[PDB]
Amino acid sequence: GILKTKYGFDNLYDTVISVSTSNGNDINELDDPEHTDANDRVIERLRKENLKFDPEYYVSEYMTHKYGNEEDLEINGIKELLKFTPSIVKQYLQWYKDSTNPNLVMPIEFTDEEQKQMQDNLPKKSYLVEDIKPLYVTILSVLFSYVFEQIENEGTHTTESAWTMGKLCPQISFLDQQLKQVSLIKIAIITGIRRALSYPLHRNYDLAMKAWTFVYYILRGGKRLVIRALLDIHETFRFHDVYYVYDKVLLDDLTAWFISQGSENVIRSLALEMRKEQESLSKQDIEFECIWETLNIREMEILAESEYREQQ
Repeated sequence: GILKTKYGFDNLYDTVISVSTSNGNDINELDDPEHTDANDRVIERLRKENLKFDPEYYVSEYMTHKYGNEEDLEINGIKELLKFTPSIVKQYLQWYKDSTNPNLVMPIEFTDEEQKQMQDNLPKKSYLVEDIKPLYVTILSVLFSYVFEQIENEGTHTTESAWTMGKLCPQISFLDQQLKQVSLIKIAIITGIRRALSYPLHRNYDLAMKAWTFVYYILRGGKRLVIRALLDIHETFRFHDVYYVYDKVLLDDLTAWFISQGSENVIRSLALEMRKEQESLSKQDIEFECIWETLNIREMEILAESEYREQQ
């Protein structure tokens, strides 16, 4: 509250987020984006996630998925979403199936449009960044936000796409690259799940886990495939007349830095590490404070199933 703390890529930016909230930036979730230190952003985010989470919404989604009739499933959409494969994932999995050496990174020839985007829309500066770990974690988190949007919209962007991506990415909504109060990869995965169960239209653990599995595939595809995703994200924010501030303060530099300095070996290790962390998780790791008691989401489901069986 008293002093300024910078934010965004390499904590270089200020002013612009505060200005944007007077001009319709509803992605920002910090009460005081210019005067909240990194640890306080985590504390505020965790508090706000517990408040945002709606257990009744969550268990209604769960009950529809598991017990809904054909029409309720169709109206809700969950079954169709869980069958959808975004183009970027599909192109990787096709190449992986057909390759004589599937261990390698996926060859990617950038389209004319992607080339023009890189030439016309990204900063032309050199980068010297001391602390790259938070950047790779940002890539992990923002890929999840992107994949989730791609699934929920069945591959067609809408005017709400930037909001969905911004809300599922703590580095955007809360300018929070720290994530942990005080592994970081595990915390990033859990954070993505908690936010996917609290903010979007479809709030479903299987859907969130599907998105993380697809992030794993994108990372396994390698640097150029990750660039393809980052360019799509950048374009989504760039031509939204409120939300472009997130390109200014984070995604412009994240994308340009990654193109110039991103490591294939780091990306492959990140793919394998995040998959190991993801596979270690269960619903018992996903907890919320509810009206106060701490409950995991499986406990919530069981309690709801019991009430439904009694009503039947």
